[PDB]
Formats: sequence, structure tokens, C-alpha cells
Amino acid sequence: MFENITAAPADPILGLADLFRADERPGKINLGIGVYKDETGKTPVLTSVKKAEQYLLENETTKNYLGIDGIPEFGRCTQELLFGKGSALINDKRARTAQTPGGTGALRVAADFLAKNTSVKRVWVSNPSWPNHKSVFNSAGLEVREYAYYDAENHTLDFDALINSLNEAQAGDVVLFHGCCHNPTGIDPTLEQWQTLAQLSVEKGWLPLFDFAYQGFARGLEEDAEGLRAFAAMHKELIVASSYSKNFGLYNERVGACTLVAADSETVDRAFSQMKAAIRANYSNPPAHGASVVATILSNDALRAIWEQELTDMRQRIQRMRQLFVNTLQEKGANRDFSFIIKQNGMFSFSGLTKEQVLRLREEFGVYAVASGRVNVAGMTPDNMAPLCEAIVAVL
Amino acid sequence: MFENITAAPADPILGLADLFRADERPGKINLGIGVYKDETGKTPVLTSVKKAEQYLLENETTKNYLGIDGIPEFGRCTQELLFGKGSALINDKRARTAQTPGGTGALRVAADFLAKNTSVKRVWVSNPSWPNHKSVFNSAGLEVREYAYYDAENHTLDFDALINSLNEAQAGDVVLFHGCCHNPTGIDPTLEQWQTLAQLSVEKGWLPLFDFAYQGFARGLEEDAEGLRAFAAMHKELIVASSYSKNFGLYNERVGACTLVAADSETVDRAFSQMKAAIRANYSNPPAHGASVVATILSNDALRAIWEQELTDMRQRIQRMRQLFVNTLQEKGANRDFSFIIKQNGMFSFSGLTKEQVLRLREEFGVYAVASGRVNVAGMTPDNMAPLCEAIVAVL
Ligand SMILES: *Cc1c(COP(=O)(O)O)cnc(C)c1O
Ligand SMILES: *Cc1c(COP(=O)(O)O)cnc(C)c1O
Repeated sequence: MFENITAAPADPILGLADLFRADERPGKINLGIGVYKDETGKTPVLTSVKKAEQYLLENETTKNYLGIDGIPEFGRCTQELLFGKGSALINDKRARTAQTPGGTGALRVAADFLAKNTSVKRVWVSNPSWPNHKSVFNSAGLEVREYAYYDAENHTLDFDALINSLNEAQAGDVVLFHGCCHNPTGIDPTLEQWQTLAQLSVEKGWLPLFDFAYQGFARGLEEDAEGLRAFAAMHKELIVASSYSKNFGLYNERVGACTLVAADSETVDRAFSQMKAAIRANYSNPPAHGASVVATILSNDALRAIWEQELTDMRQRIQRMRQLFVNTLQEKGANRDFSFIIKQNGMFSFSGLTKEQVLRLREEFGVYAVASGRVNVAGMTPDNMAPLCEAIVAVL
Repeated sequence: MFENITAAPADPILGLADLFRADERPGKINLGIGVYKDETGKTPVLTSVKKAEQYLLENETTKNYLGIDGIPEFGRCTQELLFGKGSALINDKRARTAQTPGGTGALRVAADFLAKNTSVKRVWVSNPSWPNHKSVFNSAGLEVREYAYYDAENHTLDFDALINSLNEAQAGDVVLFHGCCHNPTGIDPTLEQWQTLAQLSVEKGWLPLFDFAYQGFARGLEEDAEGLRAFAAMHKELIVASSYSKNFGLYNERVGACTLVAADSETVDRAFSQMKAAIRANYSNPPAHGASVVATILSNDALRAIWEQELTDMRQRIQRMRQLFVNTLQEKGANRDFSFIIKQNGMFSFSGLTKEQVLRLREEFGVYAVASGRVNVAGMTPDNMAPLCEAIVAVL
């Protein structure tokens, strides 16, 4: 019987999508998007992945089931990407990877594993964080507490407020860290802050969980991983949920991984069998296409070279738009100090607009941003930059 | 901390897989498989789906996210397949479909929806049923009770034992029905038994849940759906979890659907928004490739004609192997009455071997079957039929 079923709440970002595509004005700019767009305003499929897909089409002979944890080459390629090509974690075989449906699937199977096999009751998420983090852990019945993160005034990482909230977390509490390109703020810990965090975590008995969705968008693939690697040098156990949605432009093929690391090569196998049991009772075994694309790009040097170039071009495009935004706002002129945008990493940052200012942006100018003032920098193109900055200067 | 984590139990069928592929004898036959195989012993990718994939490769311009419920054409094609091309359910818009990662994903999001939004506490599953049914519902915290189904003696549907167990189910309990090709037995209700079941269900207040994984393997696409359609004529609400894994040979692309039907066009939307919320907290939005393949085959008549022929050829191959098995056992000769195999539908049936007899099959003859005596008829080829029947006659 379903007549007393309460409609689910209006989706905190998709509402803007539907609202946007009902405006009769092409001067309208949607900076609320969440996905990368190139200078043309389009989300292309990469050249390297169309090459990989022609290859798969020429060479696949069966669509028979992958094992629960997916394609093995995909697994070894992702823990080399994560941990570095000769890491002790990999040589001692203390990491196991399950291929999952995107980074969100990786977080739900991590959550289900934890809820069914360990005694964790709370996951600490930054304030702010990606909003679907609360939903994911709560559906497995983990409670979500949040730690201080953002300084709204200097638009930076309030590190002392952050370590001071974390002293409320007990041993065996899970603390979620964004690997790089913190969503929504774009502020990430410096390597020195990652190390003190790696060290305080070990002392206090935090189980670290990295949400690593943007490898390659802050600085480069290896550099973006130095934070996770600092925890991994120091921790016997950790979980990283990574996603290939954004750095391979493979969003809708759902390709991600859930890597479990344990003290040794044998407790990780014992724990991984239950992670596998958690996957079997959810979607059974993972979608092969997008993970086969990633595995064949990364293991083929000609293809990986091309991918790498397509990714530093996406990274550079975003860094150019953060730069063009800050001084185009300084040509259109307002009491501002939007330069903090040049310090933030990846596609998102809080613009510092009030909810009323984003409201007259949507309403009076057709500039759509998320009510928190979060803007997706990749929705800026050299051509739409000047109408955007005008609209913004006119509401400040 | 993971050192007290108990290893998950040895997988009830995959153990045979690993055991099989460690035999030095190519006379070895694995009838434990679960996937379809053709006369060559191979699980090919269909011609229609390689054609659909060349088309997608030529024509996709983005991998941007599908909406939570997936591609809309895939949704309308599956509820026409399920309900018939002009069904009142479709014209009154009382059905909504979410594209899911396989039929197992469709069952976990049905389970999560139910556990979070309704007051169901128990799901009735046949005894026997597909073993991952218990796991799926239990991970959402629904308890699984089982109803009588199989008569081990006459190898048939013990219908009176079945309606007599079901009288233990209260109103608002969920009762799971296999749409056709009951796994593991291959015995399905006749249309007359579906109708009395449709009628008793409505009286008693059962929420019916169809697990519909084998459309097209018993009789034809339309005929295989007449059981579900009889419930759907009579019910205001029902859920069907369907899978395209087997009838499209798309196993590892994870393509399935979860269809929710409610009294009207507006309570189904209200309920569907929460089903959507249950998807967002699990894998976010579904894998596009395999569902794009199904949607383009089914909406293109030249491609659908080809698919249809490839599916009646898979159906016919299985019906020929059930027939060749029964009289090859009657040429090799033993006190048998294996003719019940000719009455069962789809790829599986219980052979009626004891667990000790399947054990000396694996051990002494290299014939691998599941310990319950379940055999996958599609693992029989005209060439391996005679060694198989010999091994079997020699253990009876
Ligand atoms: C995009 C994102 C994810 C995962 O996305 P998928 O589409 O599920 O791969 C996880 N965490 C954060 C912070 C993200 O921004
Ligand atoms: C195969 C099967 C499913 C679903 O399989 P997926 O691979 O997840 O599509 C569901 N129920 C039964 C009875 C099955 O045999």
C-alpha cells in the first residue's frame, strides 16, 4: 500500500537543472552543473575513450559476468594510480580493490561493509561536504557527524577549527577526507596539514576513508595523491572510494573503485570477502564497459599518453577560468577580493554570494548558481565570462 | 580495525567454478554455470548487440550522467515488454520504471524502498528460490520467510502446499513470484494457477513482487508475461524487478529495471520519488551502455527482429537439450523417468540426483553440477551429451 508515501524532497541541485532548461534567454549561464564542460559548453567523450571503445567493440567476445570485484587489471591499475607504482602497500599485498558503479557505489559498499562487519556508528564528514555523503552513510545506518572545515571569512581552510572538532571523534569512528579538489570549496590541505592529520589520525584511532573523485584536477595525478599517500604510509587500515567519472569523462558508465587496505595480506583478504558479500547483495557484480575502457587506456601506453594530455587540458582549462574570472571581475569592478578563487582547486568553489544574491542572479540575470553560492568554474567560457561578471558586479 | 573480521562463507555456486577450472581432463563438463552457452560451449555477444554498439560508438557525443531512473526510452520499452503494448497500466500512467544495475540491483532498490518507506517486515520467497534472494532482502533488513513450492517426488509444482503456506502471510507482506522459468526448478504456474494466485493475493493483501529474469526463455516474450499480466489486471500495486542479463546476453553490463505500479498516476509518482532517493544513496544513477544497447535494439525494428530471432534460437537450443537429455538417458538406460525435464522451462532444473551422486559425478567423472542436483541444460551440447548421460547412468 503506497498512498501514504511522502514525496521525497526536492533535489538540492537538480531542481536548478530543471529550472534552468525552461528559460527563453540563451544569455543564461548555468554554473550549477557539477560536470566538466569545454570552451564550447559541451561535455565531450574523450578521444582516448572513443579509441578504447572501438578496441572493445573489435575485441570483446562475451558479455559474461565479471567476478564480484570486477576486472583485475582495472584493480591493479587503480591501486598503482592511488598509491604509486612501487608502493609497499601493493608489494606487500595489503590492498584489495572492488570495481564499483561510480564513486557513489564505492561509498555505499564501503558504508554497508562497515555497518555489517565492524562496530562503526559514526562517520565524520566536513562541513561543507558533498551533500550525498550524509545520504549514503545514513542509508547503511551510520550516523554522520561533521567537522569544521571552511572559514567563510578568509575563504580558507580553518585548520584549527578542524582539528578541534575532530577531538570529539572517538577511536574507531570513520573520518571522511576528500583526496583533493574538496567539493564544494576547492580548498585542500597542504601536504604539511595532511601529514599532521595523518599523524593525529593514527594517534586517535580514526579509520580514514578517502573520497577521491578528482584525481588529476588539482595539480597532476601523482601530486593529487600525496595526501592519501601520507595517510597510507602511516596507517595499517584505510578505505578509499575513487571515481573515474570526472577524470575520464565517463560519468554515466558508472566507473569507480572501493579499495580496502588492512595490516597484512591476509586480514585484507578476510575483510575483502565480506566487502564482496556486501556487493553480491546489492548489484551482484559491476558494469564492465566503462571499467574496461579505463583498464585498456591505462595499460596501453599510447592510449594513456593521450588520456593524460586530455586531462591536463581539462585541468588547465579550469585554472584559466578561475584566473579569467578573478580579473574579469576586476575589470567590471566591485569591492571584491575574489583572488581566493585562484587558490582553490578543481571545478567548484563557493563564490561568497548570499542566497539572496544567487536568487537575483537566477531571476534577474539568468545566471544559475547553487544557493550556497557554489559555482562550477568549468561552466565559464571565455565568451560568457563578461555577461557573467557583469551580472555579478551588479548584485554585490 | 579489521583483524576480527570473519571471512564470508564459501560462495554456494562459484566454489564449483573455481574447482572446475582446475581439472586436467577436457572430458569435464560444467553444468553448474548459470549463464547460457551455445552448441560450441561459448557465451557469445549477440549480433544485434554488436550492431547496437557500433551505432552507439558512431553516435554518442557525451557520457554525461543519466537521470536517477536512467534512459527514458529504455523505461517505456520495458514496461511495453512487461505489460503489453497497449496496457491500461501504461495508458493510465500508473507504472514508473527505474533502469538499474541488473536484476539484482532492481531487487535491492525495491528492497530498500520497501524497507524505508512502507511497513513491510517479511518477504515470502519460494522454497527453493534463487539463493541470492534471501541475501538481498536481508541486507535491507526485510525478513525472508519461504513458501512451499516444489514437490520433490512428482517433480512438479505442489500447488496445494504452496497456497497452504501462503495462508501464513499477513496483509502487507511481500510475496516474491518468479515471472517464468523458476530458478532453480524450471516449474512455473500454469495460467490458471497464476489467476487463482492473482485472485488469492488481492484477497489476502499480498504486495506481489515479480522477479522476471528470463522473459522469452520459456515460451516467447508475450506468453512469458501472461502470469505477471494476470496479477497486473487485478492489482492496484505491484513491483517487478526484471533483468536483461540473459535474454540479451548482456550479463556484465548490468542492465535491469525496477518497475513500481500504484493505484494511480500520482501516488506512483510520489512513491517513485522515494525509490529515486533510494537509488541516489546507493549508486547515484545507472550504467548507460547496456541499457542504451537494449533501448536501441527494441526501438529499431530491423534490430529488434534480429534480436528476437537470436532469442528464439537460444530458447530452442535449450528445449532441444532438455529433449536430447531425456532420451539419451533412455538410450544409456537406467530406471528413470527423467521426462519431467521436458516439462520444465528455461535453463535450470533439479536433476533429482542426491548430493552424494553429484559428488561422485564431480569426483569420479568430471561432471560438475550444483550439490542440489541443479543442472544448467545450456551446458549440454550434442557432442557432450553422451559422456554426460553415461556418467549419470553409472551413479544412479
Ligand atoms: C562526483 C563525486 C563523487 C562520485 O561520483 P560518481 O558519479 O558516483 O562517480 C564522490 N564524491 C564527491 C566529492 C564527488 O564530487
Ligand atoms: C539471474 C537472476 C536474477 C538477476 O540477474 P542479474 O545478473 O542481476 O540481472 C534475478 N533473479 C533470478 C531468479 C535470476 O536467475
